Amino acid sequence: LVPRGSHMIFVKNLASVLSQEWSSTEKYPGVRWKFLIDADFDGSSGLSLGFAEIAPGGDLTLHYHSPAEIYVVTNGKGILNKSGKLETIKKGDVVYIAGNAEHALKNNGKETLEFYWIFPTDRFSEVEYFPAKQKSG
Amino acid sequence: LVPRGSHMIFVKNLASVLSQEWSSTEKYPGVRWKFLIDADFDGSSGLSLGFAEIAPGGDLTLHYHSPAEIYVVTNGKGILNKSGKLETIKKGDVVYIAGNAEHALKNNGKETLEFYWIFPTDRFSEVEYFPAKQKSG
Ligand SMILES: [Fe+3]
Ligand SMILES: [Fe+3]
Repeated sequence: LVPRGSHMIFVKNLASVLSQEWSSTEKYPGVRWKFLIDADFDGSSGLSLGFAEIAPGGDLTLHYHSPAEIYVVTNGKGILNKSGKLETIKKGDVVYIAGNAEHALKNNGKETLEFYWIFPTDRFSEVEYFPAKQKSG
Repeated sequence: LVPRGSHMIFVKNLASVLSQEWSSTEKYPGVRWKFLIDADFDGSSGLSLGFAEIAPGGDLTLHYHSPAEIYVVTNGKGILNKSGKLETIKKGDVVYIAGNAEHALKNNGKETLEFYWIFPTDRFSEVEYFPAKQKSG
């Protein structure tokens, strides 16, 4: 009645999701993403994954969210802000972001910064995401 | 006293783990792996990730495990066995494996099949893994 087990094995790639529009927000010019493994699209559970592109100059500013997260960097170079301490990331790297850790990603290179993100959640839309500032002045 | 939050953000790559020996087993010639994000090495939690290589001809035979899993295919081509139904996978694909789904991976190509795996567990060593057969005859 409901797919489970091997009935719910599937393969995705960007071509698979050609007819899903890129997601983006006015506040983050130069950042766009698509959802590849997500319960709002697939019915999967336990892990969710998307693919993101940060154009040159793009900036995903300091924030945090309760679940742990992984980035898998597949192209380009970026600057990871580990709550003040900067580290370069590049193709071939993976990144672990502990739960509730303040972090940000900036592309100061000339190529697009491309990466997957993964959460231990059924869907992205369950993630509670907050700006790091938590004050007005 | 214990790192948490942004203190437990880190970046890994294969060079980072150069001094970790490749893992392999006599029963699976042509399969080897390393652990990149794992509580037995890093203290991370919530998600764990490794990198695996399946040489030409290598075969990760039919099995299952209770947590859901993702593969991120970074090079080569393989055959994913979805409990009897075969599907090709290749560079640029992601794979969702539902919890307890019987699955296997074979490299019938000429290049190494290279991929990350991810579980929603603190460590690989917590995963209960079983051969699919569950009978002797
Ligand atoms: Fe994040
Ligand atoms: Fe698996």
